[PDB]
Amino acid sequence: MEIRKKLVVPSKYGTKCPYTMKPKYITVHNTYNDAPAENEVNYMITNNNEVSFHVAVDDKQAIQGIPWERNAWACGDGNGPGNRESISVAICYSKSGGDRYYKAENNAVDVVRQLMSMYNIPIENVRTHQSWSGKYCPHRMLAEGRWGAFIQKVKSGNV
Amino acid sequence: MEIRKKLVVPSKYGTKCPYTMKPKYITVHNTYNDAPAENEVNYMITNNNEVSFHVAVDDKQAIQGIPWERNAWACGDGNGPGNRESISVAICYSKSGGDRYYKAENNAVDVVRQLMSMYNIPIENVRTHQSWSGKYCPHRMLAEGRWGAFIQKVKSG
Amino acid sequence: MEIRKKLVVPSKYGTKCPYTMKPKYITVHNTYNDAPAENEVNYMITNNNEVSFHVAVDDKQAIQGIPWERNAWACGDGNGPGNRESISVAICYSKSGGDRYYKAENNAVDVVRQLMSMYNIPIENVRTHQSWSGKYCPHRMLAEGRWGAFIQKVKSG
Ligand SMILES: [Zn+2]
Ligand SMILES: [Zn+2]
Ligand SMILES: [Zn+2]
Repeated sequence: MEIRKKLVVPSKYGTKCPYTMKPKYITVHNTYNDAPAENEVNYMITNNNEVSFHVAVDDKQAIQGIPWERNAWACGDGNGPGNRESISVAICYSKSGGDRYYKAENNAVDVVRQLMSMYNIPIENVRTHQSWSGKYCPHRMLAEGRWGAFIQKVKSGNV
Repeated sequence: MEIRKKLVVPSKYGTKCPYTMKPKYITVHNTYNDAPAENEVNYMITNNNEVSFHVAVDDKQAIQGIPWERNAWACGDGNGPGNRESISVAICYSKSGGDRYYKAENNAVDVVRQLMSMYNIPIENVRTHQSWSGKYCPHRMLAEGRWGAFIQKVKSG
Repeated sequence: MEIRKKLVVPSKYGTKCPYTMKPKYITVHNTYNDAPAENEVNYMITNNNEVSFHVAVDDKQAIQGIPWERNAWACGDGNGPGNRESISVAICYSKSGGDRYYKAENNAVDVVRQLMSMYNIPIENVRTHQSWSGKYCPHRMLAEGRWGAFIQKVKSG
């Protein structure tokens, strides 16, 4: 699917994405919220907190807020490989789940595949936020045990 | 056992428990300190740190510092299910362990069971702090491998 | 091998080692850099950052910057057992890796064993940074699953 652009202004780089990056991993997240990707992104590029992610994906679209080759602060691991080498994808509507979320998860499969192809990132380098810092994210994918299936679709699904 | 109330004042909600909450999980901690519940709570409800927990439990009593239906900042998972959907129970005297701590842990079984019954929280929703953010808490229960037995006690009594 | 004592001046202890410590655990890290043990330590002692580790090791030498019997902030567990009860050992060249790092790791096994027999720290008390805070460290070791073999080398020699 087409990944919509809505990057943060270069003037906030020092706050949202100060460092350049050579993508080597893709980190999947759940927002633990029920807001659309546009809202999630818009908020992330407007507030002045050192919190960010590359792309938000909901049941309808994918919107990019941080240049792919600049780091984001979403893996909570300081300057570890999480925040300094991975591209973060945030799946919307996970708080309450429902068709909206499962639809957004399917779109996220698309996004991860494009990113893997785009930066030549292998399937084994597709990770959960939890693998980097220990935080329970993506909470819904973890609690429902959907990670394994998500991975196989990205890996060999014809979607 | 009775859970005494020594709640934070309303004016400090924005810092200690800014959000209403619908209990879905119970998170167990170890304070890594050798102070009684009254001290742990008195300190937590008075200082101005955005750090808090619902109830402290020692070898003698159980004291609640935050309303059960308001979040607490004890899971370090920011705005995740840990800090927004679980009630935090802290077991005292874990720092040195001993009888005082074991008695406190057993009392915690009862407190946890009371919370489960009160908000119909299944046994599978009784979690450790570590499961939410990775911190080594409850340190003593994890170190001495007492979590399994804990769950069983809570399951029966 | 021999560990130098490029220890930070006692005047900076208040930030690198402001707490007396009784060594009970050993935490192994991965610098996530391509700099030698000399520069790592020499750096960690210059800046007045609230970050520090006890000893760094590379394919060449092993250097100590923080007194063994004093705490060091490197496990990111606030004031928990990780930071207040363990000796942090940082292995260099984890970023790029290669012969340097691998040789640096074999050396680290020597440093660990020395610390153990010196402070009677049992093999089960040799942990990763990850076990304390959930952080992915030592990254390369974990990525390559070299930990299980590491603990075995510490046992033997
Ligand atoms: Zn996340
Ligand atoms: Zn805890
Ligand atoms: Zn580390």
